[PDB]
Amino acid sequence: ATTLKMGMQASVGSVEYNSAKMLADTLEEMSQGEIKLALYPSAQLGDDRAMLQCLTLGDLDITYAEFGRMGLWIPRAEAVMLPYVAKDFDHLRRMFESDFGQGVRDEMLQKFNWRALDTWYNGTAETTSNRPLNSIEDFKGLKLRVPNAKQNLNYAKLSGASPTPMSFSEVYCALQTNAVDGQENPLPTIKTMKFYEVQKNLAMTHHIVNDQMVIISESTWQKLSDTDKDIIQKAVQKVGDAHTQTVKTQEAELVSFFKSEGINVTYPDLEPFREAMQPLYKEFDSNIGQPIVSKLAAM
Repeated sequence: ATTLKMGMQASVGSVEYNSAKMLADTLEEMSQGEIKLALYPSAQLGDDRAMLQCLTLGDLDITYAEFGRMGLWIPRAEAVMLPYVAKDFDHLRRMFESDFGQGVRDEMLQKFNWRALDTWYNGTAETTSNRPLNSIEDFKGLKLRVPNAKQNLNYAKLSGASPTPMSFSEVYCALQTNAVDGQENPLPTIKTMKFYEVQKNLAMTHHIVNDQMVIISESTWQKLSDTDKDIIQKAVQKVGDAHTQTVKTQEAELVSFFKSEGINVTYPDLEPFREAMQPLYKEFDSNIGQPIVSKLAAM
């Protein structure tokens, strides 16, 4: 038999974990038990940077990474996680599949032994607050908690809010006492962190569209037979379709859940937000020296 090892930061019960278990079941079935998958959840083998390194060394076979997460290693890949560049997951897939994406993936493979097999939708970030955000104009004066992450601050700063750095474990409290007026994160995190208990409004700002790439060790890849390569590729794409639909379904259920909790859900016009990001887009392209963001946004 062939037993592959898959590591992930996501804990048990998450969509990312449930899809990996589905992947495990699909590989076993399609190969009649010749290919097995062992799962190491909850970052038990280290964080994403550590697990990606083990793939480079061939000590771990598969892990998750966001397309934009490649920016730590390949600066231009950060373009895809700049706020408002990707309108939705389909748009993000075109970026992944484009010549730009193909260029990024070739570099991932050549330098780091990372073979990106697929991209799976993993949610879109939204904005909660203690007062309704009906338009961009309402961000003025908003004490907005963002993580210590470049692109989240830029969303906050260029939106007209007042970015208010703060460690993630303190946020529930800061929201309760209005020390901070709001925060931004994907819908599953808002539920998991119980942020809906201390925020009366949710704005569907759709400011960051997330994915998860499924990455295989090239050392592992090159030892597999041609047929086993085909089984893995087809299993990953099949599970990916299911994962994307699950996340989409879960997103609709979560807004309905929060609304059923009394949350006021707003849908501000997003074009003024996209326009407001052009300073960031121009700085990124000027600093990097190529018109990447403009091409991606129209792709």
